[PDB]
Amino acid sequence: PLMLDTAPNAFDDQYEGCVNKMEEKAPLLLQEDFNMNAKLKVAWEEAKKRWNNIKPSRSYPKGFNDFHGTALVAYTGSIAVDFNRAVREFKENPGQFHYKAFHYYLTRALQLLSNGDCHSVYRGTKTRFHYTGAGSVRFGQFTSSSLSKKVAQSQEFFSDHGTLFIIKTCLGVYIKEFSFRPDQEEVLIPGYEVYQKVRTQGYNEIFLDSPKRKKSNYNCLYS
Repeated sequence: PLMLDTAPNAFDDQYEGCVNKMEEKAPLLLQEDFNMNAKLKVAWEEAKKRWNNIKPSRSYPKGFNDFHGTALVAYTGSIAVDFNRAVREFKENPGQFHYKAFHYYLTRALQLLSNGDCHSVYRGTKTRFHYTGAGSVRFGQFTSSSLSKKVAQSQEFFSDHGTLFIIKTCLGVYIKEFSFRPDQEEVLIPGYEVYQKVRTQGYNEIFLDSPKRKKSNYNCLYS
C-alpha cells in the first residue's frame, strides 16, 4: 500500500512572489525539460495540437496562455503518471527532476482558473492508501478526481485492492474543457491543498475534509 500523509518530500511549489519571473524563464526551462525528458516532449507536442483545437471554443483568464492550456491538456494525457511520480519522489533526489517548467505551467494554469468554488469529489484507485496519522493530509502531487462517485468507482480507476477518496476541495478546478475524456467530469486538485479532517472508514474509504490552503515546503525553487 501507499502512505497518506503531509507529503513532506513532494515538490509543492506554489510560486508565491515569482509568477512574473517564471513566465519569462519557464520557456527556456521547458526546452531543458525536453532535452532530458523524451516522453514529456512527445506528450507535449501532441497536447499542443489538441490545445490548438480546444482554444477557439472559449475565452480564458487574463494571462492564461498556450503554455497553460497545453500543460493542462497534457496532464489529462498519459504523461500524468510519470509526472506525479517525479513530483512525489522529488526530495528523494531533486537533481533529476525534468518537469521544472511543466510543473510551473500546470500549477499556474490551475491558479488562473480557480475561484472560490469548493466541490464534493471522488477519487478511486487500485492501490490501497494507509493514513499514517500525521494529523492532516496533502496529496503532494496533482491529483485528478470526479464530481461523480460512479465515474470514480468504475473499473477504470477502482478495485477492491484500492481506495475510494471522498474529498471536499476548495482549490480544485473543474477542467471538463481540457480532458481527453469529456464524460469524466474531472476536477484537478493541486498537491498543496491541506485536508485538516481525515477519516478512514472500512478497508478502502477515506474521507478528506476541512480543506485549507497553507504554505508549501518549496517556493520559487527554480525562479
